[PDB]
Amino acid sequence: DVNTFLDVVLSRTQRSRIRGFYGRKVKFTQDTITEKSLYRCKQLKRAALGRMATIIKRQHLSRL
Repeated sequence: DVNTFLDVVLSRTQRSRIRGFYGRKVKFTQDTITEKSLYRCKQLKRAALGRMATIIKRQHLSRL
């Protein structure tokens, strides 16, 4: 499912400089999903995840 794929993408992603890394990690998570201050950086990364989650929410060949 789409939610399962997003969870798999999140699992795949899990498997100054820190602020840039957090944005890169969010971008890397978004790239994998698309292909298929620390608190401020985490909030920006969470916002990217939230935007991806909204996009994520938005048989015949086998039986032939």
